[PDB]
Amino acid sequence: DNSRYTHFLTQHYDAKPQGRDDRYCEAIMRRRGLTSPCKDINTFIHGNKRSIKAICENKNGNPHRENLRISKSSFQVTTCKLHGGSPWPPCQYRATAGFRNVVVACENGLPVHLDQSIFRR
Repeated sequence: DNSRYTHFLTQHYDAKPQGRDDRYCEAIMRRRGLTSPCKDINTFIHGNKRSIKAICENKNGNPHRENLRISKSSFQVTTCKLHGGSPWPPCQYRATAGFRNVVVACENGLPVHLDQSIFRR
């Protein structure tokens, strides 16, 4: 029904990651099917699904710019940035762990888009 929310979880949610190093990013980017062609930058949010959904309402979200929402709470995140010249696999990634609020778009109370711009660096 809300398959864009499914896509969001697939691309942008990893509940309990462990060690969030380069080899983490390389494995998860492959497993979530984000490596043909290699996604240039991708952030996974960690922790509770409830907290993420809550960004779609006043509970854990504020309106942001045009059509976006921004979280009140800070999340543990890991950003996977592609390195090398090639857009095609194998896809080597550098991992950047973080802890901050996130920017999403919501539809019908569910996140369907992560704004990756805030993780570029």
